[PDB]
Amino acid sequence: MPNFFIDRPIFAWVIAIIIMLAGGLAILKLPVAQYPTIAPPAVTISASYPGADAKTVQDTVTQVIEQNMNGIDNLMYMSSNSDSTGTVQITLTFESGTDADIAQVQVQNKLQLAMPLLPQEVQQQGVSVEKSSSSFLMVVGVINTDGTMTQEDISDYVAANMKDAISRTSGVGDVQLFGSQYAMRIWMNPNELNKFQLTPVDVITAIKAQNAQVAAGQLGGTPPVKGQQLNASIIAQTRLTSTEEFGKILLKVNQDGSRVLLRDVAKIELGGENYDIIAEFNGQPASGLGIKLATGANALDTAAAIRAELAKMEPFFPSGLKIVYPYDTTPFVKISIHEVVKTLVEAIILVFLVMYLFLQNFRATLIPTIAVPVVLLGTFAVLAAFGFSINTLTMFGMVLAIGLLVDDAIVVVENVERVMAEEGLPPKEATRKSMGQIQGALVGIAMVLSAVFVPMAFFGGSTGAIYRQFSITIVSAMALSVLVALILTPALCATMLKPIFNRMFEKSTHHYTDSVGGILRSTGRYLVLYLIIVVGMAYLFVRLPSSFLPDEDQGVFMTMVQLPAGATQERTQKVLNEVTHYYLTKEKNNVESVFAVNGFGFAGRGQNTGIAFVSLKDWADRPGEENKVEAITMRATRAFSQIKDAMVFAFNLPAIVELGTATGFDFELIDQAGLGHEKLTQARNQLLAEAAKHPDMLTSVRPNGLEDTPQFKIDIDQEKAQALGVSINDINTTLGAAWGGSYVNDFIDRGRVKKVYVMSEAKYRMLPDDIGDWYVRAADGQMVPFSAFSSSRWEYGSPRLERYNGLPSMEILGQAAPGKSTGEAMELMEQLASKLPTGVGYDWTGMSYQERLSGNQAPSLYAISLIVVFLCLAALYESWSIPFSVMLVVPLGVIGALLAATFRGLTNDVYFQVGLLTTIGLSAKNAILIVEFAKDLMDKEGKGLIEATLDAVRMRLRPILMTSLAFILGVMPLVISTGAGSGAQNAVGTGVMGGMVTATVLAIFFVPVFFVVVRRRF
Amino acid sequence: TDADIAQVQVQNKLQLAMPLLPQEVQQQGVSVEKSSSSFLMVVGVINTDGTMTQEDISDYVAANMKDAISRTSGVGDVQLFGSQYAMRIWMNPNELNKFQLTPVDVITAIKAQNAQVAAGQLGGTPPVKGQQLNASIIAQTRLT
Amino acid sequence: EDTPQFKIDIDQEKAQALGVSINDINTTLGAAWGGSYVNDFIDRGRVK
Amino acid sequence: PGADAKTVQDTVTQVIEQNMNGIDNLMYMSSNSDSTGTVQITLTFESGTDADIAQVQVQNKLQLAMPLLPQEVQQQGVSVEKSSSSFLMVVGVINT
Amino acid sequence: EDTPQFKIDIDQEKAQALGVSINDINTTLGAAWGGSYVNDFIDRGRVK
Amino acid sequence: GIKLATGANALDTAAAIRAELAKMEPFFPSGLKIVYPYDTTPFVKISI
Amino acid sequence: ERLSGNQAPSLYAISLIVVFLCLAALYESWSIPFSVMLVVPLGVIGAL
Repeated sequence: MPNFFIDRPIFAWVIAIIIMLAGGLAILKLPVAQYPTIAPPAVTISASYPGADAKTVQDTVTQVIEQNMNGIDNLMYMSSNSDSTGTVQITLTFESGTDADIAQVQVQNKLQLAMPLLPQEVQQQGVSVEKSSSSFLMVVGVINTDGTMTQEDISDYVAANMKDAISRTSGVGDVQLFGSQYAMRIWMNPNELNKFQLTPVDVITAIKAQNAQVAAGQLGGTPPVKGQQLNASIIAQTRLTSTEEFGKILLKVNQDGSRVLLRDVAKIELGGENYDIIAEFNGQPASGLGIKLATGANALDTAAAIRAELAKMEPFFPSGLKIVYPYDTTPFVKISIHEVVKTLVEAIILVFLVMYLFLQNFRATLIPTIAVPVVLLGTFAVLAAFGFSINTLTMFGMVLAIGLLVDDAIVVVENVERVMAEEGLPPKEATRKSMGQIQGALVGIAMVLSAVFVPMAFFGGSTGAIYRQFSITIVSAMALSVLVALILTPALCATMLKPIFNRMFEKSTHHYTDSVGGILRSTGRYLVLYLIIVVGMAYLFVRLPSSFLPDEDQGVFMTMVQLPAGATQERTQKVLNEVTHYYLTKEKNNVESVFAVNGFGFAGRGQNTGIAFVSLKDWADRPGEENKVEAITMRATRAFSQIKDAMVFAFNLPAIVELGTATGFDFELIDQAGLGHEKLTQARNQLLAEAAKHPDMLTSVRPNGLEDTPQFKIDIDQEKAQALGVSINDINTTLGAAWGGSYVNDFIDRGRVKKVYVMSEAKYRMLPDDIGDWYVRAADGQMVPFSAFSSSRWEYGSPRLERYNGLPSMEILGQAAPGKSTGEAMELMEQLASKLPTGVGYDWTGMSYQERLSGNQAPSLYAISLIVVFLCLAALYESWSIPFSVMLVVPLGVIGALLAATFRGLTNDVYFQVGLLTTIGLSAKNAILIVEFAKDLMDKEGKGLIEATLDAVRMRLRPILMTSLAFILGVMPLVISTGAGSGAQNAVGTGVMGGMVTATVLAIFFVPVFFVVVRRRF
Repeated sequence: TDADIAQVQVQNKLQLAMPLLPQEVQQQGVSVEKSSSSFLMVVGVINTDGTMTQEDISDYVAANMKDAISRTSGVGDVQLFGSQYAMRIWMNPNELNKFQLTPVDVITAIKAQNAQVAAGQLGGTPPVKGQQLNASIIAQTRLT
Repeated sequence: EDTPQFKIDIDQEKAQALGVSINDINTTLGAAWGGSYVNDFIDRGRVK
Repeated sequence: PGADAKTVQDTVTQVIEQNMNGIDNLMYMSSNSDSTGTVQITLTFESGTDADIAQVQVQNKLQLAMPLLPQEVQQQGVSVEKSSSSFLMVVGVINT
Repeated sequence: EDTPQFKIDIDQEKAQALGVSINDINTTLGAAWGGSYVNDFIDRGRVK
Repeated sequence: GIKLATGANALDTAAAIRAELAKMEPFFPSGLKIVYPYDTTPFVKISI
Repeated sequence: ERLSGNQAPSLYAISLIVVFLCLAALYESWSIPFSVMLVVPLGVIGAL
């Protein structure tokens, strides 16, 4: 096939221009993102029943919805949480590859069918079904420095003048609000209700039948009467649109024309729909707007457009209102991708330099300089064929594949040069002879590398996509590389190559051949040495930490504050304020801003939690290892242990926000007999105590829930209520409206529909004794206090009740101890769970579910890959024994990478594994080429298995050294990288360099030995 | 025809007529499912001992077995050969007439005294300045 | 095939004269003879 | 029903229109609300877009706006469906 | 183009003083002018 | 009585159902047992 | 109509490039598909 192109170079140039144009077109139509879709599709039903506890929402909302979630296709599992704030979160996780839209629509259809069974308040609030995806493209905070506007005003302004236009920006899949827009709070005063002989139910009824919209009709409407000449629609009632307009609502007139209005017994104002969460930014009040990227969209773009829109909005803002960005990841991904492109360009330049250093012919060095970029461009086209994007994983896979691209070009060009330098042939004949020499070797190498890399794309689970990205971006690169070795390089070597330090290299080569001959004189020692190397490689591989992905200092981190049970919103403050003060006083030069959010947390949503999104300055302003995120979080968590009130921990965001800590499991106890909640807590405590007796394997085994807290139970005497003439419904409505609020109806503020909330004033619903201030009107206009027909006490109840697959459950988290694989800890956990009281089951969720379901498919995939590689090698050569001489070079390339990983303290993560595979592939390529040359010399020339091998290794030494020096020097910046995004590139570079050094320093002394010892064995 | 799209379209059309149905029909539950006509399989549950009658076995199957099997991928429909437990109030017309009561009164009393009531929280947001307590309030619970 | 059934005519005017209203008549005739799902309850932690 | 164009534009049109933001392959979107109370928020997509997938995308995006809509439309029901813009044929029926 | 419209406004205090509730006035106006849809019936076996 | 969804495979659905039954079996109250009076997929398996 | 008017020149350019490249590949020269690219205006002015 290359011989078809040597005499036909214009065709090769044309079909290379096609590849270049396709790559250029695809670069612009490839999306851009920090990461692909890793987590399996999940749909999160969210419901809100205001004022309820965990038990009420579980019994009336969670169970009803869960019992109607049947008939949905490809459902891995579901887990529901019911909080004491009245919120229900049911997350259904589906199979990987399941269409997210279809799953969401099926879930929402089942929810719509189950809606009539839900309480009226839940239906009024609404139940939202939405897909869960990447955390946030960008968090657009809005602050008011002047302090004139409170947080509610800022949130209302954001909801009015920002969400509508930001959503119109291209690439913005959805937007979220960090606050509650305006909503009219009628603040009931029990003293005036008792005075004016009123009750909250009367207020609710008056507001309902004082603000509604009514259909009216038309003048001259059809059917018309004969002679009609006008037709105008009539208007009857409009919703109130002013505070004093609600103030004038008539509640009662008494008997002497009292004319008591709404404002007499209550305060009418504009406030927030929800007061649970208050957000601040460096102390001053603030708001936010969470932004999510669309499914297909640029990350560098569609984030700069948002900044442009905010800049456009800036002049049209109230005085003192400005925009800040406490969280953004566009600069980080931009810098990482720029570093990757710079690394590729540097690799091309150093290949040019080394190839001129070895081959003094300048015109020969331009052949890869043209060939190498083209393949890269083609790779992008292949991505456009498979619908991939410009991910971090894809660019790092291309970085790893550049080493195979460069040596694939160098080998053929060096062979052409060596042919015309040794035989003095014209460039065309020399190129033809060289392409004849390595005609089938390139195809065999391509098949071997495909068999090595394709099976890694078939791993199942969340980790399957991560491996698939690299597998595709490397297999496509190799498939295009073999073509560009058979197409552009021969034509360039023919039409762009003239006909017709060295001394030290010649002296070393002659000395090298003597060393190889001396080694071949006695091959016994070099086989036991190889066995020792293999044993050491196995020992290092078995004893090595494992990880998912290297956590990187993305420029931000988080601080979590967890006040004890029963803490208030103001107790989280002056503790969340101390964190801000510490960050903006003791770390002024490293921390640019902090975004404190109160009452949000991570385990629950109560008032005793909070989180601060600490955003550091630019990496240019953070010199040294002490100003990095890792070295700052430890100092923060050391300085936060002095707080003896809350429990404050500072940590860094994971590389992937979805799944992390691959060494940890996600065990979950299930109650499969209706034992209850106390018995399930006892079983969980027993399991925790039993697991605390095995510190050698299980470490930090903790529950993922909230322990029981005191609650105020009011029991109403039905007989007393009947005797006193007060209805149970009236009492319940009064209590719920006073102490929990009641979303009554809607109104129109400024052309937007806001809610109208009715709730007691703050000072009258604080202490239990305040219940004595509330009276219920009996049938005969008589007020009875709550102290007459009811009693109250304190009892322990759960603040957050969770269920798994429709059964009560308790989530237990933990990690395997160092030196112990996670699968070795899951078996111990499920052995401990087998001695629990009867009726208590167990199950694995999340990452543990993926690990248990996938099983040990990696050894099977490796076995089938090895079988296919052996078959391809036995095809390329003819004898069944020759392929062993190639398959015995893998440990030589693995041992160096293992040494580098151990010395640098790295971890056996995805990047290290892919780099190990790359080194294995390149070493196998070198062995394939050497043994092919040796076999060809033995066959076509009839040499005696010793001079043939020596000649083959002598003529193969130069390309191997050239490619090793070009590729080691091309990844040195990755190894010595210490800037932004220098944990992923360091991890992917150190292992590759370590493997590649020892895959060529000593493999050149072993492949001839392997070939010789195999040949004189069968 | 694609089954998923057909089900989505027919359910979208059904949602229009859903509000027009009687409240009893809506609260019983209208179900739209894509499934075959013949039974793929039948899983019977029996008791070797005589300690549980037909109702007991049917209730156990409905409560602890039907829910999870109905969610198994590829299962389009599950028909229970029985019915789970429900609080059956067998009225007595003679006794109802003796005390001058009607079934409407019984229904009203059951609705009033078997409700799960949400009663807010102690120290709920927005709190008054200087608050040290925040606990939920338990008004009423469903009978068990 | 066609089957016998019990057609019971409620007289609206006679019901109004007697003082009863035809909402409790229908509610009684339905709840007594055909059952009436009232609300839910919690049996062994499950909604029934 | 009952509300004029101005009233129904802010309570229905202005509530549903902005939610239709992250929908794949959408060229444009035009809504109209008249004094009868009816509204029609059409969504013209890019040519070649799979129609029945865009329909479910619009449906699941609309269901995020139902809580914000007034109760009176809920009993009427919002109908989302693929629509043309011209009559294929008209079948008149007369009485000779 | 823009059309003239008829606006009817009700005095809530006056209506309550005179003994008529808003819940009656609204539905009376709607039924009289808008045309109220009460319920269904059977015409030749079809629900109308 | 379990009926498979349209377009689903019978054999893998039956296998999943049997796996779910095996998972449920340890928590059965003493006395209960599971029988299969209308299993049809064994015929398909035997024919293949 | 506006979209088609906007995208017509790019269509012409890409068609010309494809024809030029395929002719160069087939006829193994760059001057051969350059004496053909000059007769295109002669055939286009006729259509115009």
